[PDB]
Amino acid sequence: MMCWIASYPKAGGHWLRCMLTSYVTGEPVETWPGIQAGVPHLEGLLRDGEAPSADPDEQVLLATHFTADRPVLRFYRESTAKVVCLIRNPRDAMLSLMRMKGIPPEDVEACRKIAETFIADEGFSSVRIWAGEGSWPENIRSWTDSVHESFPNAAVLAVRYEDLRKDPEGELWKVVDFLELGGRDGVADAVANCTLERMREMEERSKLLGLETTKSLKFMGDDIEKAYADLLHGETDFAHYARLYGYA
Amino acid sequence: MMCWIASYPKAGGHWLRCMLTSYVTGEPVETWPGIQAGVPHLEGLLRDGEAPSADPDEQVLLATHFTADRPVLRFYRESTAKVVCLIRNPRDAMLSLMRMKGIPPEDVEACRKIAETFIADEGFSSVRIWAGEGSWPENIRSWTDSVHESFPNAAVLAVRYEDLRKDPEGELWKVVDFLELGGRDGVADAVANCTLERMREMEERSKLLGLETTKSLKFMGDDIEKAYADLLHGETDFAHYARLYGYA
Ligand SMILES: Nc1ncnc2c1ncn2[C@@H]1O[C@H](COP(=O)(O)O)[C@@H](OP(=O)(O)O)[C@H]1O
Ligand SMILES: Nc1ncnc2c1ncn2[C@@H]1O[C@H](COP(=O)(O)O)[C@@H](OP(=O)(O)O)[C@H]1O
Repeated sequence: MMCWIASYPKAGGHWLRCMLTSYVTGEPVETWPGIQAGVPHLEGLLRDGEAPSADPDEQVLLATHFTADRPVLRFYRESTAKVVCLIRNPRDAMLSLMRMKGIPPEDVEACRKIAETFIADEGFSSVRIWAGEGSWPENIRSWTDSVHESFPNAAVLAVRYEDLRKDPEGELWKVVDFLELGGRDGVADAVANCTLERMREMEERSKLLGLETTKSLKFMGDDIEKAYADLLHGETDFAHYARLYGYA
Repeated sequence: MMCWIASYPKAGGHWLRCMLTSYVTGEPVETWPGIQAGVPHLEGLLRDGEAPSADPDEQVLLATHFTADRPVLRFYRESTAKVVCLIRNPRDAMLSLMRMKGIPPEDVEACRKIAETFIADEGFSSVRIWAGEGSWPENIRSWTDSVHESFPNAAVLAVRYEDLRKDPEGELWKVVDFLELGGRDGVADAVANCTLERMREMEERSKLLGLETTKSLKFMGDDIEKAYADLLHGETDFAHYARLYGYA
């Protein structure tokens, strides 16, 4: 059966794909593309026209930011067994885009714009970079409560970025355990292999070799703060999920 | 049954997708995304997780630069009925990349590099922009002589960019006819709707609306000319196909 590491953009997908990869190898991650090798990002494979077999006879780990109901995933309708659903504070993802796009904390105009757009979009829908990811809630809902509308044989484990941070080895082991990947000894090591430090290192090595790669809201605030809290406490699905996952 | 407009990159794919679209509508192409609507580029749909049904009961036009044997296309193995295979002078595609990437005819260093790479790659394989397209010959071979290795029920029509230029209405009608799309009256109009002029117009209108978008070898020459002719007359498959399609 087939398994998805599903995550909205910026939720820490690379990080967790890193750990899972190193846990399966038990060997560190020597090279940035090593991550795409271990837990392929679906979008990456489709870009070069790869597309893994529907119903493998042995367990397979894939990752994606697609919402769970994008047509392309329909090929995996019956074979999808399990889904780790990686979630992080929507406030932080928004801040994340900002660092991402360039933009120091100062250029308010720049950032105010992105934040207002984020807010009316309830997530990244207007951002050219990703596609078929939906709004934060759309995406999460799709991989969780309504997961069975796309993958009827599917069990799901939600994991919060924030929880992985507080305690990487406990949380990861929960994912390992869930995925039936093995022991717990591997977990300690695997965690270590993928550290802000390691990841930055592992990253720029490969960049240099010529290889393929990639606070809070006070500043800019007063009213961009007001618009957020107003959305973060509405009757919408964004607010629902922010409440449910302790971003409230 | 299902139909592919297959073309290496730079062979004039947009242009022909334009005409085919306007022939089916009989209405001009009002808007640049109108092209993706009429004859969707496969890669585009996969990027947002669309992916059209294997075996439609009614005829369907798709386009791609993938080589015909990329895994992803395997879903269309039995349903693929027909394949228009758009080809142009490999010399011109190389020149095309150059205009594409920026680069005025002068910056020899810039262009010499790209050309030498093109030559050792026999086409665009090292260029980040496209993926799973193969080298020129790899690609063409895959959609033509070996087409049945991927799509066993498939008939193919090759059409040269150069021929479409010399005579757009005759050549297009050949594609129309082949594809069993209808008359010949439509052809005259359709041709007109998509003209270097029209296409540039249709293009920048949409850019401005905030919409999604996109000689010979003497200069730089003497030796980059020698390297080319040497390849263009080798025992390789590139030279084979250059010979076969009158680029010889
Ligand atoms: N080894 C690691 N440990 C913890 N967090 C990491 C990490 N590697 C990357 N991250 C953070 O995870 C986010 C990447 O998101 P994704 O991989 O889902 O696109 C980034 O958020 P920030 O840029 O806000 O810190 C990144 O900094
Ligand atoms: N309406 C039209 N008629 C003829 N040629 C066109 C056209 N629109 C675009 N082209 C040419 O077709 C090529 C586009 O390639 P593709 O669409 O396969 O990527 C470009 O080659 P040049 O840039 O060398 O002229 C482009 O200029």
